[PDB]
Amino acid sequence: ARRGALIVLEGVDRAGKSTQSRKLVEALCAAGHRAELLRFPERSTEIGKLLSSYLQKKSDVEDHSVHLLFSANRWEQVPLIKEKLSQGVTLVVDRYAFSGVAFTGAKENFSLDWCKQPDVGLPKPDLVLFLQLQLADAAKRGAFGHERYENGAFQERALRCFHQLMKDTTLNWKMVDASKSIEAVHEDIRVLSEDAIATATEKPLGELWK
Amino acid sequence: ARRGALIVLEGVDRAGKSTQSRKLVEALCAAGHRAELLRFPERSTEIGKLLSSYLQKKSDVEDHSVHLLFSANRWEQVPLIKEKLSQGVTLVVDRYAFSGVAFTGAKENFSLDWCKQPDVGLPKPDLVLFLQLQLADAAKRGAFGHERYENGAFQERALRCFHQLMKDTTLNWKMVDASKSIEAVHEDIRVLSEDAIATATEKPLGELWK
Ligand SMILES: Nc1ncnc2c1ncn2[C@@H]1O[C@H](COP(=O)(O)OP(=O)(O)NP(=O)(O)O)[C@@H](O)[C@H]1O
Ligand SMILES: Nc1ncnc2c1ncn2[C@@H]1O[C@H](COP(=O)(O)OP(=O)(O)NP(=O)(O)O)[C@@H](O)[C@H]1O
Ligand SMILES: Cc1cn([C@H]2C[C@H](O)[C@@H](COP(=O)(O)O)O2)c(=O)[nH]c1=O
Ligand SMILES: Cc1cn([C@H]2C[C@H](O)[C@@H](COP(=O)(O)O)O2)c(=O)[nH]c1=O
Ligand SMILES: [Mg+2]
Ligand SMILES: [Mg+2]
Ligand SMILES: [Mg+2]
Repeated sequence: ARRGALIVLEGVDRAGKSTQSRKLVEALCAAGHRAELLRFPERSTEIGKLLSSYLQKKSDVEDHSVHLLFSANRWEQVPLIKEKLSQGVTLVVDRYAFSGVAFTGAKENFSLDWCKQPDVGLPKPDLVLFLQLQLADAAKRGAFGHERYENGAFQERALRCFHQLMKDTTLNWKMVDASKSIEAVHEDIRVLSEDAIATATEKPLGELWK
Repeated sequence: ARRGALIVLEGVDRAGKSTQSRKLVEALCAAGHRAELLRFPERSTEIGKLLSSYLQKKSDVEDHSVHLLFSANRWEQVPLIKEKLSQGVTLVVDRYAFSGVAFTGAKENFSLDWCKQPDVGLPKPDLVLFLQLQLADAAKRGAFGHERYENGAFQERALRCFHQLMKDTTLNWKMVDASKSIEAVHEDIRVLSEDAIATATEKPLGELWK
């Protein structure tokens, strides 16, 4: 019985990850697929609540601890992810382990190797879309929030980390020109996604970074 | 200004870790040292509360997630640990990263390498005491609780993992014959501890597993 695809959307802030993740699930379902949306962090769980308070600057959390909470927040959803994929449901995920590594890896004294480890073994995405946008016109997309990491210097360091992760050819990375209209970007993403659902799925679900 | 020593007590269950950790701090303070007690998990924090509920079987937690919460529970205390040691306070710690690895490593499909990673970089103990006791007479020490992991089969697997970690000569492991009286075991531990406080401290605090 045909498994669903695990599709992740990544990108710096204001690239369009959440808008395109919502539109993608809508379109896939309208075209007869079974598809559902997930996002990380998943702020509804106990761990998710700690992460939400940290990101809102309502609480401070030691940098290594918070990194591990972001990873645990993904692991607590692994039984659900595997169940849905095995049932033939494609999952569209707004941020995943790559944001986990890029954001902590932007802090001083955090190696990419250490940042990756907690997430080693997670379900491996069949397609990782990276929504590219000059940090500049991304900045044309309204302005910064009061949330953690919402500043230019930090975003640039995270962006450097994302390009280090893209050197990883064990992963099906696809660059998306997120500077176009919402509808144009959506169509690029939708076509890539239909190909992965069909093809990428002929092989068993993989394990990330192993 | 002379730093304090980081002393950890490890062992299977009912070996005497908590009794000897309390007696050690008492004795050191009576002999003029500045020493304080710590334990892991530290159940008072938000993460600690999640761990306490899991161990009491009041809640179920995905195995990878709970492993990462145990590690984050140590990291959230690192600023305090470093501050106390730099102030000349010796810290006696009832369980540490070694229990973290041995307990998750006893579960199926968990490699010691993956289990170790989250804790790579923690403050490195200057002395790791391992309280040895036949799992048998340990069993003479009353009986099992209703808490998680409190069964013979699981304890044996954890014990095998502890012996794998002892092959690590980057660490100052000392075996303690925990089958003797509380006072006799205490005296062995106290003498080893005084030596580490004096000597082990001439070098800067190290980083675990790196
Ligand atoms: N292609 C686009 N052109 C112009 N504006 C866009 C485009 N895509 C999204 N936006 C707008 O830009 C803002 C950010 O979009 P959103 O999809 O929330 O980004 P995001 O990548 O999830 N940001 P964040 O979660 O903060 O990193 C919203 O007001 C969107 O309406
Ligand atoms: N040397 C000893 N001889 C006999 N009983 C002992 C000895 N040391 C401790 N005990 C008793 O054995 C029980 C377990 O001691 P305790 O110090 O709490 O062990 P622990 O190693 O912290 N156990 P756990 O935390 O469950 O792995 C207590 O009732 C102690 O009084
Ligand atoms: C998933 C994830 C996100 N992040 C960040 C990126 C964003 O600042 C934030 C999520 O913001 P959002 O929930 O408003 O989209 O958390 C991490 O630092 N680590 C992670 O593992
Ligand atoms: C510190 C630590 C303990 N443990 C276990 C060993 C014990 O079962 C338990 C602590 O029990 P206790 O708080 O009653 O001493 O948690 C882990 O599994 N991982 C860890 O990182
Ligand atoms: Mg978003
Ligand atoms: Mg104890
Ligand atoms: Mg490694």
